[PDB]
Amino acid sequence: LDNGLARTPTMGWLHWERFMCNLDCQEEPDSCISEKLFMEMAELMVSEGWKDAGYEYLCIDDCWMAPQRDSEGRLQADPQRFPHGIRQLANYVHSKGLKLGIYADVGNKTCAGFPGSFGYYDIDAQTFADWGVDLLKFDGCYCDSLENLADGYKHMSLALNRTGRSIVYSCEWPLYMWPFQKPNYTEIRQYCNHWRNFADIDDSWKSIKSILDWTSFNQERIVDVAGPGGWNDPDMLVIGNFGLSWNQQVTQMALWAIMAAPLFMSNDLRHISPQAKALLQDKDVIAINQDPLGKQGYQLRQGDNFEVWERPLSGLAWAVAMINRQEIGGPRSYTIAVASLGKGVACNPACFITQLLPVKRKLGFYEWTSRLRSHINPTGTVLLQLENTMQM
Amino acid sequence: LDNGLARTPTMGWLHWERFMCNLDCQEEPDSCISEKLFMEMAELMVSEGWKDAGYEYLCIDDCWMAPQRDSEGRLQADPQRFPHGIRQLANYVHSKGLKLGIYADVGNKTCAGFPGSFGYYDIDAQTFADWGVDLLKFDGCYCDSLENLADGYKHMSLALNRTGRSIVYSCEWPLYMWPFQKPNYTEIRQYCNHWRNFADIDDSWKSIKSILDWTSFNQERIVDVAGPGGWNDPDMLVIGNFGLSWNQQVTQMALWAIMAAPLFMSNDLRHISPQAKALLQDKDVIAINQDPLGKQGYQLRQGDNFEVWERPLSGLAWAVAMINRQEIGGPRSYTIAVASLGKGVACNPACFITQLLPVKRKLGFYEWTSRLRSHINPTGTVLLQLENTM
Ligand SMILES: *[C@@H]1O[C@H](CO)[C@@H](O[C@@H]2O[C@H](CO)[C@@H](O[C@@H]3O[C@H](CO)[C@@H](O)[C@H](O[C@H]4O[C@H](CO)[C@@H](O)[C@H](O)[C@@H]4O)[C@@H]3O)[C@H](O)[C@H]2NC(C)=O)[C@H](O)[C@H]1NC(C)=O
Ligand SMILES: *[C@@H]1O[C@H](CO)[C@@H](O[C@@H]2O[C@H](CO)[C@@H](O[C@@H]3O[C@H](CO)[C@@H](O)[C@H](O[C@H]4O[C@H](CO)[C@@H](O)[C@H](O)[C@@H]4O)[C@@H]3O)[C@H](O)[C@H]2NC(C)=O)[C@H](O)[C@H]1NC(C)=O
Ligand SMILES: *[C@@H]1O[C@H](CO)[C@@H](O[C@@H]2O[C@H](CO)[C@@H](O)[C@H](O)[C@H]2NC(C)=O)[C@H](O)[C@H]1NC(C)=O
Ligand SMILES: *[C@@H]1O[C@H](CO)[C@@H](O)[C@H](O)[C@H]1NC(C)=O
Ligand SMILES: *[C@@H]1O[C@H](CO)[C@@H](O)[C@H](O)[C@H]1NC(C)=O
Ligand SMILES: CN1[C@H](CO)[C@H](O)[C@H](O)[C@H]1CO
Ligand SMILES: CN1[C@H](CO)[C@H](O)[C@H](O)[C@H]1CO
Repeated sequence: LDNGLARTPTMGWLHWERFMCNLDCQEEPDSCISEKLFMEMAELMVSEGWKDAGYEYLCIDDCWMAPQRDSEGRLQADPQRFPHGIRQLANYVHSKGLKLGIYADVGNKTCAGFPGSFGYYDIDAQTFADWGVDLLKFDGCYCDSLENLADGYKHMSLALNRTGRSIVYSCEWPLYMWPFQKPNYTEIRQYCNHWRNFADIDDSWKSIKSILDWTSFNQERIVDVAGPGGWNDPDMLVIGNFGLSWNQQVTQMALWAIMAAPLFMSNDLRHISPQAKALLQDKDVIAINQDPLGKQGYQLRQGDNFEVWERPLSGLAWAVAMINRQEIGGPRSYTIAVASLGKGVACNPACFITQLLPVKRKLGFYEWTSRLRSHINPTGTVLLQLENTMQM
Repeated sequence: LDNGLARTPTMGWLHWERFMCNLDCQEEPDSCISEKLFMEMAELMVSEGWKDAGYEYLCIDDCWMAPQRDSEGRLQADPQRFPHGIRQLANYVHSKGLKLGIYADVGNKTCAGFPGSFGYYDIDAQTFADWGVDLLKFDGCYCDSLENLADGYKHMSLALNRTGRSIVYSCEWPLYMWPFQKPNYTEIRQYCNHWRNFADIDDSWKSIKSILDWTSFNQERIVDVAGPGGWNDPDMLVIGNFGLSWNQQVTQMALWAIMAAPLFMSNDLRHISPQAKALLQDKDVIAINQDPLGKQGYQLRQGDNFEVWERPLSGLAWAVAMINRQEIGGPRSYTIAVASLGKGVACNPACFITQLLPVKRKLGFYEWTSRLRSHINPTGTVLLQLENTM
């Protein structure tokens, strides 16, 4: 989408995976979807260094709406859980230096059953803009036809444009096309800043594996589509929650960097380990994800329960990720000729190699003919950065 | 098995899950299966508090053997990887106040292809006794009939007895029989100190779930046969390795205590986090596992992606575990009438309840009328101990 936005993948926080559609503020007040949750989350985004690291968008997902539109046919926030309204929330979020994301649905209802946007595309776009919304995630439930789906996504893109407000447009269009026909990603890219391709992540290594395997299986179809202004969205970061081991968290962070994924954390910033916070705030890995060239990486090799992925970076640099998919035993040795990496460009005539994950350590100069040897933990990833050089 | 051993579930360390059949001492000298690996583990078991916590059996799994028997037809350890031989390693381990476990196979080869014990059961038992072995894990590969399987497990049990040395006898008899015939656990218990029931564990939450689900599905057949001298073995503890989140590690420790499982760690004692060490050494949870009554716990309830398990303990106490199997969202609320716990006696007229996992915290007195409410992390477990006030 050519709106000047998302020139690097968008970074922020989105409530869905960790908080879902919890409406019971009486018995579960700390996890119900409420304006207080987002206000406190904004405070922590500032005070715990998230904003500084690049996480700028504080995003509301489904279940913020009142059950029905107001007298003027406009959407309203739930009166009990959002009594002060979205415009006041956005004012608060902006006063913290952050940006506010909201959610809506292309069809007659949101996936959780709340008012849908079909018939109100321009009204809803203008409403969000008046409120100060800076990002829209547009879901695909309750759409009567493929034609409705595509028309609605295009219409909402145009209607947001007409407001004159800069609004990141996050689409689930390709995901909801798969029951019927395969997506045309040139069109989607025309209308969307990023798009969900695959099933929702949950708090499990099984889910990470499913997402990565779908992505690498489909990579000839999606990798080259991505670039500044339009990204593939493999769904939220779930680091900091409950179901991933440390090595599985490292794998998610590394591979979302490789994939030029939007980085939307879905966790509870009020209750997050120092290890998870340091990984999510890792400056060198975020710099890979945010590389200005904006070319998505890919799976280079797979075999013997190993994977090698790589991503071309600005200035003849490359990121390389090695995944050990064997889920038994200990760290496994993996060796590769550096000439096989980065299309034989990364280390011609030499490269300086820095390991970034699981721990940061300089590995040194590797000439074009040399071999790189690593050990990778089960379900873990070694992430390396290669800097092309003439020196040594 | 009435040999006076395994009166509580055996506790120790077993190389297989973490170190497997790594024979490459040239390129991986610190991880290959060798005498040096077991000496290093023995030293740390003493110096890092594992033995004090109760972990006593340092166990060798498959791939210790030389490719062939010796001139006299006996098993021998690999001459390069075990240059001083098993008897000498057992001497060292005994000098640390520990016990040594070894591995053999009822069939013609071990699962990894080394010499099997079929046709050599008495020689092999006497060899192990002469070496000072304290425990035998007896695998089931390369056995061509259910009759040979059964007769081999019984024959080795008897041959061990006949040596006169006390040797814990760990069998895989049910696991290898189950595809073809339902095992008779009364008979198995007669011949074995503990027995593997289900597929090998690996370093994954998926494996833990599979083991728990098989155990609760089969619990009417296996729970009552367990007790002092004879335990169900749901396989190694893999806490401290790579594949489990903290809450999944908590779930494994809590449920292996509920199940009166043997506690064979398979990890790298040289490289283990302080938090994994503290969980594996948790005195209150080990005390539940090691409860002298030796009554195996069981699944009480399942529904809404929660499970409740409980275990009766000595002196009117009970342990209760609540598992959250929903793998999305946040800590999820579960409540249960305490009159539903411990068959209705745990908290009649009242009980004091202490949470042990994920953190220790006294919850207070609960009357017979009360309800217990808790939030359980996704894939995590809350483990409680209830003491009747009477
Ligand atoms: C509504 O839609 C219209 C188009 O459909 C959209 O305007 C388009 O997008 C951007 C607006 O920022 C324009 O692209 C810029 O064009 C100028 C003209 O030369 C360039 O100098 C700009 O380059 C800078 O920014 C780029 C990032 O966008 C960098 O890559 C670059 O290196 C420079 O730093 C940039 O290309 C584009 O020309 C228009 N197209 C039109 C007007 O036809 C508009 O923004 C949308 N409105 C809203 C509110 O979303
Ligand atoms: C070979 O097989 C035989 C037959 O199965 C086996 O003999 C059994 O040994 C056990 C333990 O040595 C005996 O059980 C003991 O019986 C005596 C009876 O005098 C009891 O005093 C023992 O009590 C122990 O536990 C008490 C609490 O329960 C404690 O006070 C104390 O710690 C006691 O040690 C215990 O119940 C069993 O009677 C015999 N059975 C027969 C038929 O002899 C033998 O051990 C096996 N040998 C080898 C080398 O495996
Ligand atoms: C399971 O095995 C046990 C022992 O092999 C059987 O129990 C024995 O049965 C005989 C005759 O019925 C008795 O004389 C023994 O005293 C029993 N031993 C014990 C320890 O109880 C049992 O019958 C077998 N069950 C099945 C279903 O085959
Ligand atoms: C996809 O859509 C774009 C824009 O409408 C169009 O130019 C392109 O030809 C389409 N691709 C196919 C295969 O139809
Ligand atoms: C071992 O091999 C012999 C020779 O083929 C065979 O007769 C015997 O049944 C085998 N034993 C087992 C337990 O498979
Ligand atoms: C079902 N919706 C949910 C809101 O109800 C989340 O936004 C999810 O990402 C989407 C499915 O893709
Ligand atoms: C295949 N063997 C392996 C040794 O080869 C491990 O002992 C495993 O526990 C058993 C199967 O249950």
